[PDB]
Amino acid sequence: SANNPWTGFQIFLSPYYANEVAAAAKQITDPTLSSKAASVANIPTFTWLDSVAKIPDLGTYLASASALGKSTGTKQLVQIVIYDLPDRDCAAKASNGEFSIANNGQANYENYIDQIVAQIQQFPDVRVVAVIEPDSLANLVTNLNVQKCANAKTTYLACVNYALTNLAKVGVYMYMDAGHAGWLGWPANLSPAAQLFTQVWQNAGKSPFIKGLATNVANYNALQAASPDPITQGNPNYDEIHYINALAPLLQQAGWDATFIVDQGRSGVQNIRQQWGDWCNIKGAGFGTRPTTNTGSQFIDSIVWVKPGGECDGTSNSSSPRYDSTCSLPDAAQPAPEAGTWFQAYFQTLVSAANPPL
Repeated sequence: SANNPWTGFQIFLSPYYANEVAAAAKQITDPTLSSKAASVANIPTFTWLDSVAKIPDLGTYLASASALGKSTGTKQLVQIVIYDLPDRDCAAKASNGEFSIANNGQANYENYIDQIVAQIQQFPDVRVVAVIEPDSLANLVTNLNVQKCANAKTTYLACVNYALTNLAKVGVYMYMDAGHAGWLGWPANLSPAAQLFTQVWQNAGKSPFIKGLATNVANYNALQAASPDPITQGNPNYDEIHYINALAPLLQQAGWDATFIVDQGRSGVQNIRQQWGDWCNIKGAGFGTRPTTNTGSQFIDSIVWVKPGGECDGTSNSSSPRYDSTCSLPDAAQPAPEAGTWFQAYFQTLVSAANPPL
């Protein structure tokens, strides 16, 4: 499109990921690998607002970005993930996240959005790009047979609408999560997905700040695979570029010339999964293509690192109340700590297996 949110801006580097990376690199013993690891702190990632507890951090990042821009003559851009729906991750094993539909979850979520908007409003010289709710709307395409998803459908739609509508009022550029090629990219899922995303865009007033969709968030697919990963058999859309090429014209016909961003933060190593749906701490993953607006596609505004590699996807300990058995599969790195916490051995392998090399 004419207006790529990233062009002309310098991305604010997460100091939280930077602190995780610095502490991680000091523990890596090979000096050459340690220095490569430390350099990861210079690679832009998204900050996950996975709880109200993360909102004060957001405020600090906005103010720091504003000052850094003034100190360097640049316009700064802060990258966030909105990730706190009630009954979050409805098709996953075990609940997670602080809000529940049964306990005023939607109202609590809208207060979470209000707190985020109240921060962003204070820093108009900082641009914000937000990924809207990974692992949400995609469930409403394929997973309505999951009763928790069926029962969450109206709440997910209302909450995503509230986020889009209110973040647009403060000029946030937004990409709704849209799964990945092995979820919504199956040819038969493309039209149902387009119909849902278009309805969501319409309900939020077709705001021009709703730029499009984010794909492969927290996943491992190739953007452009050299050959199809065996997990993809039956799906001609075996990588993200095939998925996006197939989906984008359906949105265009609805009057939404949508653009896309694609997570590649853990995509450096292909052909590492036994089944396409295996998502938790996949063993042998490597850091992938660094974020860039040189995307190779008319539809793609940026390759991005949304999920910060090294932060765990979930525990392998079956005694944890947060335990998801996906995190114990033969292709999941084990033992693994609780979701979001640092997984040092996994990070070291992400560095060692980075492609392109660090």
